Amino acid sequence: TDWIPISQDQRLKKKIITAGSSDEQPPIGSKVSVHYTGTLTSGKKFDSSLDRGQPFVFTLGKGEVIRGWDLGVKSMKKGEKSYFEIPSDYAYGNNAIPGLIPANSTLMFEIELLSWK
Repeated sequence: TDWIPISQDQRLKKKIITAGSSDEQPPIGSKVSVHYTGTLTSGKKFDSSLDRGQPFVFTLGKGEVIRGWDLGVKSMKKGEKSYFEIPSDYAYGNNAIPGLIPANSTLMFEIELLSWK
């Protein structure tokens, strides 16, 4: 698709790669399971759960992941695979994550919402 804005300022946005298996979206408090691939805006991959083969699990809306993931995954339907542009103020801000993410990074993510409970 073309870019779909998620945040009010439209700077957090996604393109749907694969439409979901249903129209269901996860409520806050859901323990969601996702597969993801993270890249810098150069296209350089820094992390992927597919390399490990284990989905990543977090509780939606708790603020225990970056804001762009809480907002972005809330926008997803069950089974959806989408591509997100996540500005630094929706990610790690001015922080570096040593060995992973340079300071002040826009992050790109492919995220597949596998399931939740």
